[PDB]
Amino acid sequence: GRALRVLVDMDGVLADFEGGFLRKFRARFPDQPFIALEDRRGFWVSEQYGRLRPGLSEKAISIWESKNFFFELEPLPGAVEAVKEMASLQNTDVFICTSPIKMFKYCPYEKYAWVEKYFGPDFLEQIVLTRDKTVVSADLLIDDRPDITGAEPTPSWEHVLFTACHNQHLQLQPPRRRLHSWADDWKAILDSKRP
Ligand SMILES: O=c1ccn([C@@H]2CCC[C@H]2OCP(=O)(O)O)c(=O)[nH]1
Ligand SMILES: [Mg+2]
Repeated sequence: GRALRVLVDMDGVLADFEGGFLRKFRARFPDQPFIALEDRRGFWVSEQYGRLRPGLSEKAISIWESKNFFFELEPLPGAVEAVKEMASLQNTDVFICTSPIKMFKYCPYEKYAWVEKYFGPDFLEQIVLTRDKTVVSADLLIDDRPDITGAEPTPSWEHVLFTACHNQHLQLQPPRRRLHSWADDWKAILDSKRP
């Protein structure tokens, strides 16, 4: 029968972008104020830093534009083990669906390298790098960004919101749902979309 197709985001879902950012920001800019993860609000880190002090948006951006930022992100707890299990399930196809930053010198390369490191060379064929996730067809999209838009007004996937510091207080419109962490019951979410 037909395979269930699941798209899994990278930053904020597999890879700890928020924690990696804060640690490197504090190391490079010890002089400057920062935003603790419990105080993060709004998807874009740079926009919140940009309200906090003039110049700080540009300093924030410079952290993720730096060589080795993406490569050195730690996996979120349980993320690698869950996605490996998910990809092994019968009648289930898993793709990693992630976006590059605007400055493209390191980020695409390092994202491939990161997937090779944690999932192996054979998983590289499961990567989709795109700024528009709405044009990728699937049953499910697991992603930390609350509002996902693009060229396709009616995407085929159901978006399941993955909890992150910046979204944890958001009330969503029914019938939208969440995956709270990789410890939460992702298999039930997948099962709800099967034939
Ligand atoms: O504040 C930020 C800035 C950038 N990012 C992601 C890192 C790579 C590109 C950007 O992708 C956001 P996506 O299109 O929602 O996957 C974030 O996840 N948060
Ligand atoms: Mg994300």
